[PDB]
Amino acid sequence: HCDGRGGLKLSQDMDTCEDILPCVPFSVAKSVKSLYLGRPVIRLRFKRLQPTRLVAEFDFRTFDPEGILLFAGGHQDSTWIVLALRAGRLELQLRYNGVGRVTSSGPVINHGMWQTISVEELARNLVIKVNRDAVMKIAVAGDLFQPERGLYHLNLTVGGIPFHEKDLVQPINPRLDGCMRSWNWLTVKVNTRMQCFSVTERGSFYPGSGFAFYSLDYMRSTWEVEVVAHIRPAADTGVLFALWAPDLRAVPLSVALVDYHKKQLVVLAVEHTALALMEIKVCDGQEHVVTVSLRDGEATLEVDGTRGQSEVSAAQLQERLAVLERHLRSPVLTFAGGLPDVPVTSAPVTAFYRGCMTLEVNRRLLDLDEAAYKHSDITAHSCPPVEPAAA
Ligand SMILES: [Ca+2]
Repeated sequence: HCDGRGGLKLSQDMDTCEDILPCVPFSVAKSVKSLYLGRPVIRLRFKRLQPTRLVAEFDFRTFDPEGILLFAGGHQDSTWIVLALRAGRLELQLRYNGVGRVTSSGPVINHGMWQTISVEELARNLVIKVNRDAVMKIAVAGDLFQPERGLYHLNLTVGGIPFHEKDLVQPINPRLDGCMRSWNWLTVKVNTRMQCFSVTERGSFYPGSGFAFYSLDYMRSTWEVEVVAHIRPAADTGVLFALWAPDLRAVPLSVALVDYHKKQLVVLAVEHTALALMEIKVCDGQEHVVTVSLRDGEATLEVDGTRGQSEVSAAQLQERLAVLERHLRSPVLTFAGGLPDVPVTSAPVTAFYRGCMTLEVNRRLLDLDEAAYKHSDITAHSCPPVEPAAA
């Protein structure tokens, strides 16, 4: 037993522990002149003498279906607008003198391609454009700028709002894994961490240093566990999915990549017992579909449609599943990409996963922005591409 959580794995004749190194490199290219909205990322204030109307333009890119791009206006009880995304479509929320309205049009925006977005306040209406084409026009009577002393002021936040989401016209989860560039108001501060991947692909990226967890119920067979994971690994060892029983320091169920049977494998387990193993080309840079389904008297593991062989007898399989039932009988936590500090004998693998991954549990796609907790370095709705060879 080595410490996977520590970046070590058993090597060769099981005489020593070795470092878990990446077998597939992912591009690290960052876009210097860009802003990552993940993790308000920026608050601006425009003290303007002489009446004036709001005008703003910027480039935007994302695969994320929901979130807030920006806010503009004054006090939560005054007049303001919020540009957001819901179900992948642009949404404009407005509040003029306390009165709130909300509209959204057919422009699907979360396609991952850069696009120019513009917002302009005309004495008559508010106009929103996508690539020069007007997509929203709402009649309004009021002003976004507000008189203070002898000047006109206006606050603008990027990537979030100055108040709580519960005070919006329509509630929304603000977290937005998206990128901005070429800002033109009427913020270039070099901090690598604030820059976005130069190129993006679909999925969630796990650098291999943390996890995310949820509180999901698997009761009602009287119970059921179904998982579908689309993965593009960077390393041959790591936890993909797992359940944790806190008061027992146990890991009732886990699905992970393991390089020893020495073979590149995916393992399905209940606590320390491997129920099934299935081969997989974990280092060829390709995407693979791993699926698992368990119910009373049944457990199945598949990799790209092919079922793996059972590692236990029919009798002991029923014994293991019986114990699983007892566990699911009490509240457990669901982990993605890693585990908390648990006994090394608790499960076959405890190392953190490294690579791109999408998870669907009990037929429901998991959105990392909805997790009770998500380690800050995990990108919820984007993954860098595998790095191309020189040629
Ligand atoms: Ca989101």
